[PDB]
Amino acid sequence: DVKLHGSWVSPFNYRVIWALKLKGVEFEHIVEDLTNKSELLLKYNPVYKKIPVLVHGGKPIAESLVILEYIEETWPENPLLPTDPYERAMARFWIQYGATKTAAFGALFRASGEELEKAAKEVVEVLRVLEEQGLGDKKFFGGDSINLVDISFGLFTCWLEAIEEAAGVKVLEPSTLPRLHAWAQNFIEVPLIKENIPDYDKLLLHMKGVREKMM
Amino acid sequence: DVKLHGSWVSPFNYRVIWALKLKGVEFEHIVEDLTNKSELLLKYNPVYKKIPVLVHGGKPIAESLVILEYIEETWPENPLLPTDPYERAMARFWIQYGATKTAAFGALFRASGEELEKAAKEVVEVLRVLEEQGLGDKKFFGGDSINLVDISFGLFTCWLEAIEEAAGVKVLEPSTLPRLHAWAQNFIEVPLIKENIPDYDKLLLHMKGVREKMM
Ligand SMILES: N[C@@H](CCC(=O)N[C@@H](CS)C(=O)NCC(=O)O)C(=O)O
Ligand SMILES: N[C@@H](CCC(=O)N[C@@H](CS)C(=O)NCC(=O)O)C(=O)O
Repeated sequence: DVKLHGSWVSPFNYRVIWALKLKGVEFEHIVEDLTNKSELLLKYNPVYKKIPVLVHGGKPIAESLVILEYIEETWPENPLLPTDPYERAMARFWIQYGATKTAAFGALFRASGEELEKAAKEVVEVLRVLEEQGLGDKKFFGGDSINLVDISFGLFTCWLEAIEEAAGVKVLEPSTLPRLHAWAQNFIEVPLIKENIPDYDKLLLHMKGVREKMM
Repeated sequence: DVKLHGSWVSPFNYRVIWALKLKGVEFEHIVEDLTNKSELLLKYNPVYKKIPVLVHGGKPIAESLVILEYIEETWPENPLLPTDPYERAMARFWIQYGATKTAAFGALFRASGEELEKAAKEVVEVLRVLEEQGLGDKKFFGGDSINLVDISFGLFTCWLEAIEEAAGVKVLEPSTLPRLHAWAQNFIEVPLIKENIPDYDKLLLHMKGVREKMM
């Protein structure tokens, strides 16, 4: 009844895997080869031709952030958003902030030397705003358990770790971002996340390849 | 009880004016001078330092799309989103598509000659996808009356008209985009929109100035 056109490396696909598993929703995972996109992928997502694409009752939902809100509204038990409208607006605000700033991480795949150091310090500033104004002293962005905001920021854990290793730069460090680094460790230790993340060696090999092709 | 830090020209501010007026919410409009931002603006929106900023019960909400969803959740009567989760996901999908593609309109303020013609045809393609896959044969994106999707696309009416006149290019024409052009006329004729839009001559003079400074 639920299908997910995905991948074993895309952080955007993993957001959807986490939300479905948090809801206890049974689904078929269909791994797409992005060099040979399926007929169903192109039919279901003609606008972007990207994964993830959730298909529920034969009807498709593309874009990870749109899919997450659909899952939250369709399976409302064990909520991943707060009930208060102001708190919900803050969650949407931070999710949107991450989506706009995710482009600044692309410079870690292209820049070198004194330019890559500049890109890394700009990423640290992006993360510091998120840490200071978004996370604060909470264990998770969701408070005492993960919510859609933690899910939207999960790419700053093993995916960012792999990018740091592939590029030879440090971004999310305990000395510079103490609370955000503790959060990244706590997020990765949540059993649902621990049991549903790509193998680090494979992810690192993928990131090295992306940096290789993007110079 | 409700304050809006805004402007008399920003299309993003006008999205919020429309949603508040559709809800019958009383508000104070505080027009910001963006060359001399108020103490309250900088305190309420430290992340972007932009307008609009809604302040409700002394608590601020920045980013027009975040504000629109907050207004819809806070004042749920006379809904601006559908009830069905799949239809709500489609509305969010199209709003997101507009937000990502709004950057392609920036080239109409910078490019000239055979390059500006290229930017205009790329904008027509963006609008054609919206017309064919989003609007379809409905009178409005909201069906028989305007919703958050029409509000999010309202900048493609008099704001885009002013940009076309300032740049000397044509984008939203009846021959090329028949349904979207009829929608733009119908949107502007809705009494709530008609009574709450900037004066066209002032808006055109503003767009000419933006094109002048952005070459
Ligand atoms: N904004 C999209 C981004 C998804 C995305 O970039 N997907 C990539 C995989 S990580 C993709 O499908 N790329 C298509 C390709 O490489 O042709 C979302 O959040 O779902
Ligand atoms: N993404 C924001 C965009 C708002 C925006 O760009 N605001 C402009 C006015 S149209 C602004 O405040 N600019 C600040 C400046 O010029 O310093 C939204 O949707 O609210």
